[PDB]
Amino acid sequence: VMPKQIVYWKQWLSLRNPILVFLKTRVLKRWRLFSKHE
Repeated sequence: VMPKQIVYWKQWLSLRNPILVFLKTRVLKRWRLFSKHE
């Protein structure tokens, strides 16, 4: 594949990935927080 298209991919699913998680966790801890507040 195109070194720049797979890297683009790669640099899109590699970063965006943990970043989604990071969003997931932030939203989780926020959820906890949102749940601990009630």
